[PDB]
Amino acid sequence: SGPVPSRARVYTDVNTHRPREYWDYESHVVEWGNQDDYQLVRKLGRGKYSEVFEAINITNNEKVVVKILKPVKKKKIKREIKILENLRGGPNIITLADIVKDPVSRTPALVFEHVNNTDFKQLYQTLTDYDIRFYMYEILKALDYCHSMGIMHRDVKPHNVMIDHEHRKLRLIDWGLAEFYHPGQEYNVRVASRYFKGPELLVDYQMYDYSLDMWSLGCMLASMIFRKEPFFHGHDNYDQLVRIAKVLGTEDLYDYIDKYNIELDPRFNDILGRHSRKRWERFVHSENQHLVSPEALDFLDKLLRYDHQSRLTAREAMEHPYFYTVVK
Amino acid sequence: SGPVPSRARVYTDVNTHRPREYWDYESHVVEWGNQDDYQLVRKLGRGKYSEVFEAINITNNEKVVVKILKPVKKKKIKREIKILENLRGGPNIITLADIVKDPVSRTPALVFEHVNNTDFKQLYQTLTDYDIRFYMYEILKALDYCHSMGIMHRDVKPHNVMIDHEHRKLRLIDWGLAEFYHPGQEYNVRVASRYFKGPELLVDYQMYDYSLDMWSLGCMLASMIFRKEPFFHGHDNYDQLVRIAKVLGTEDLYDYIDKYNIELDPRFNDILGRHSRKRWERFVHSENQHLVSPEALDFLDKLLRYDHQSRLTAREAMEHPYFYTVVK
Ligand SMILES: CC(C)n1c2c(c3c1-c1c(Br)c(Br)c(Br)c(Br)c1C3=O)C(=O)CCC2
Ligand SMILES: CC(C)n1c2c(c3c1-c1c(Br)c(Br)c(Br)c(Br)c1C3=O)C(=O)CCC2
Repeated sequence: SGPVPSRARVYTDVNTHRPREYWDYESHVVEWGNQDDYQLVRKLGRGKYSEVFEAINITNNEKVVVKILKPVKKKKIKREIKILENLRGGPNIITLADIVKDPVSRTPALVFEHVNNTDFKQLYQTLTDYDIRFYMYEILKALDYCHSMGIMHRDVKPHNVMIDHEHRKLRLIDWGLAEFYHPGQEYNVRVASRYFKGPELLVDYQMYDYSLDMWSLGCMLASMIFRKEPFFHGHDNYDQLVRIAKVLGTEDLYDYIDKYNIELDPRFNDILGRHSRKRWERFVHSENQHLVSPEALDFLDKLLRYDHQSRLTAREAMEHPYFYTVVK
Repeated sequence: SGPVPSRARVYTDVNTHRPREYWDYESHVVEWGNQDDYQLVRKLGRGKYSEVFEAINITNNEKVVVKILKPVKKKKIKREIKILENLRGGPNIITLADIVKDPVSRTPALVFEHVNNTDFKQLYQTLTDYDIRFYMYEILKALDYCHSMGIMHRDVKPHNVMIDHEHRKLRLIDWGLAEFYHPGQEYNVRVASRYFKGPELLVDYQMYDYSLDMWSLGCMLASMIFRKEPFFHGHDNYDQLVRIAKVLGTEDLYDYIDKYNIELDPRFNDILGRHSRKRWERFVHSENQHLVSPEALDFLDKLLRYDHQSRLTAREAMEHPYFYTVVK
């Protein structure tokens, strides 16, 4: 019969009511800046798609971050540029300041506002209960904004959340995997990092939506309150779904694949098995108990659902009791 | 009430005093040459509307430039051909030598005189004050001629000015966006590159005229005397008008839209803000001061006005003190 279709329960048609130019990024024309305006100071890191440098805008002596792209389809570059320009000025969205043409790689280089990030492997160990609530709220601001603008990030994870902790400042970065949501569109399921892939990606259900990001957020939250980073630590995609099922239980998983008539890859047969849904109390211990509370567990439970349609929206999440004190 | 109409203050009726055939390009019949007269030597570049090749005319062994056109309405090809033929032989106008059509693919190719251009990214950094005055004067010759022939270029920018610096030769090229001026005609505002769009284009005032080109010229001049390319560096069309208003001030802008009863797009409301008119001295520094003079600033100020009717004409511009030494 084929899989049952699905639609986002919020922001479903926002791109259809936009002018064509907003989401038809293949027709976007890039206006290049002057690359001699920037001198590279030092390398900050390397990724699958890019190399990242701290640089100086010599016209005004301002610090910037330059992401020199590795070779990829021009269509994906246009997509990332168009999404960054659509989202510019939104709450906690990284600001694209310029686009130049690297003299060495002859590839594009994206210039971004600078952020003085504290590395998460050292930050998350020091975060208090209130810090986790605060930064979760900031991330939710960014996510609700981009979802309301018809865009899903599809790569939410700690490495893509820059935090200047001294100033309580947060930026959601790396939009190279983001896409425009259109109702009925089938998307590539090979997105996001393995530890943060939603079950819809792991069972190969292509008609997903904004709710994918929410699953990733839950994973992050799980790793923060239980002090286990990453929380679902699978060795591959199959073992990733297995690790998830050992916590969430197999009954809801099979109900999920039955509801959407999903054809389960045969390889799962001999590895999913039968697993009960566990209570979160089994992950609590003396070193993490100060971060775990009834409110946090209720919120986490409402994020980590197999059925993408049953997960909280970003706005619903922002209205949860877990955040009352942050809301002031 | 609607917008207040406008007319060019010079060359207003030149096309109406012409035979219909001069400006009625929709009825133009193309005189085709033989495509086998030309052999392509090498590719020189790629554009939005065309690909550009160096080629050899084998009947007379002469070097030429071939612009193979991408798919476009036949009426626009007729327009470009008719304008090129009307302007052929004019001062510093590129010469159209032939028009051919691949007998198999049926795609059209325009053949042009060859010019040994030095790319502006390397030329403009080496230009002296006198060089800038000289080449501005040459561009003004071309512009006054085409305006006097009832034609506005609508795409003036460095990429469309070919300069053979060894021979002090200059050609204004790429007339694919040019149009005939008719009093009372409303034109498409989606013309020119972002950084060179006049305010009339950005506020959607359709009854513009030759003076549009003058705004573009001012932009070029600014970037050359201040060594700042582009001068108005907007992120999009809206932010482009914002960049302009941060230099020329918002008060003259609102006086402009009041004079012509222009309906401002509501989105400008939250981005234009309040800005004072800046003095040009803020763009002068140790690396460009040898190119900036009182005469240059006076001329520039008289080019970059919101009100298109208050900008210098090409001839008035040619009579400015900035050019006395060039006039000899
Ligand atoms: C972890 C760090 C080295 N980093 C990486 C990336 C990016 C960064 C980074 C930092 Br730090 C800052 Br601050 C800003 Br602002 C911006 Br934008 C970025 C960015 O895009 C990748 O895209 C992949 C490789 C890792
Ligand atoms: C920058 C260069 C490669 N170039 C481009 C174009 C054109 C040229 C060019 C050159 Br050089 C010369 Br010499 C002559 Br003569 C003429 Br006519 C042209 C011309 O029309 C485009 O139209 C768009 C793509 C870039």
